[PDB]
Amino acid sequence: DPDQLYSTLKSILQQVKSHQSAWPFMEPVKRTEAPGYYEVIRFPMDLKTMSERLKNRYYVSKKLFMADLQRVFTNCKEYNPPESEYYKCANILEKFFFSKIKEAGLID
Ligand SMILES: CC(=O)NCCCC[C@H](N)C(=O)O
Repeated sequence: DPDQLYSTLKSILQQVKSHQSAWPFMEPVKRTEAPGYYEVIRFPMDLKTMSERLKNRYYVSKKLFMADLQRVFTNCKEYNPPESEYYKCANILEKFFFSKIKEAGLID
């Protein structure tokens, strides 16, 4: 059961990371790219951090994994204009994400 979740989550995270719209979210947002970001966004999240958390056995439920990935998207949509490339990527990758969640049969 626990390594069952672990495997599923690792597979899903890896596919999200490989996706072509994942590039904005691969590492923590850099100050040099976004100077006042950490002044606007209280709970930053990215896919590198999510990989470490996964390896650190933090994702003991569906809901913890979903909340971190959802945070990636909602940060991006709070910070960035609606027609920005960053916003478009967020919605594209979110659709991909949900398709892989259904495909896995992942429930709480
Ligand atoms: C994933 C994410 O939201 N990245 C931030 C992109 C920053 C865009 C631009 N340079 C800015 O400072 O608003």
